[PDB]
Amino acid sequence: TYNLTSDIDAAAYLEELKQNPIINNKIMNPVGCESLMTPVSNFMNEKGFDNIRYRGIFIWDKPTEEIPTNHFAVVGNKEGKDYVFDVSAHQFENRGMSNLNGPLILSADEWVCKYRMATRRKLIYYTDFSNSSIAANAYDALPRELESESMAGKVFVTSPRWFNTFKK
Amino acid sequence: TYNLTSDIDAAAYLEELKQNPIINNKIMNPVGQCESLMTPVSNFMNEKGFDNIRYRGIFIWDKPTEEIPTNHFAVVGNKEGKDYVFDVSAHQFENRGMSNLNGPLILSADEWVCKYRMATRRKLIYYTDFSNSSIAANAYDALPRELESESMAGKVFVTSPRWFNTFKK
Repeated sequence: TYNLTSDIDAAAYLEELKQNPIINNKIMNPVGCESLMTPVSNFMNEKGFDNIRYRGIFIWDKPTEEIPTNHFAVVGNKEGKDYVFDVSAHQFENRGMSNLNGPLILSADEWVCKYRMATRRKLIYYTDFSNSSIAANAYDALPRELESESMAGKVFVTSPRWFNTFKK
Repeated sequence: TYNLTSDIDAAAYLEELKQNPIINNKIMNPVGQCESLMTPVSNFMNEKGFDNIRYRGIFIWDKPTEEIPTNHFAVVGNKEGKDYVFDVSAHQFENRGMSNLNGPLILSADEWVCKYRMATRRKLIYYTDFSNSSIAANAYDALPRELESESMAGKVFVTSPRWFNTFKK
């Protein structure tokens, strides 16, 4: 399924982003993510996106999982519509989300669809923040109990059946 | 990308539909079947306890000057509060520009939207749901029609590509 929107010229944005070796390094070897928020954000700001936010994401495989998987994307508005630059989405390509096979630059709706349709069993939710280090703190990679998590401010991309069973 | 939801046991619904030889035939040969499929699928869903059954008429437009848009039909029903779309002839588009549509679909409403949205980069896709199947077939017929004179009232947009936003003047 497609990775780059034609709502904006994502193809050309991606070309430009790859000329930043901090970014390109990850686009080629997407493992290990936060450090992208800044250069991606800066890029977007130069291209005229505004209301730039940092999206912290958790991916939960099971209720009893000890540390959820985190992930980050940057969101920005261009002519009234939200877009998500998630240039390291494809670190999930070989982790059960093979539909995430390259960097994403998508409308907000397309991005949600991309993740939703990549998996049936994983619980995926996010929060958008004004500050990237607040995002990294709230969606950190430390042990966390799903039963003790506040769903306040969490936006669900999926809700697997186990998770509704789990909530009770 | 998955074709059957795990929100309900779409795998078992699919298999039961495929147990009916008339429906099996149309799923194996889906081109042009979606209209005739509405009633039998609807009857199945009704029997399986879905309510508020509607008939979804769909246009897919390639460009503004296209003489006749491509049409399609699916059936919507509610099961324990949530809408599910049975679209068992979606794979008619597989070898026609929408290769991500590679089998029959029984999905949540939102899943069904994502499937279509992400299957094309630049087709305009929109639909309307009707209580009556023959009204749906009429509304979304395959007769000559100009995009420019379509009312957008009551259309629900799966896509709204850049070119269409422009076309809107």
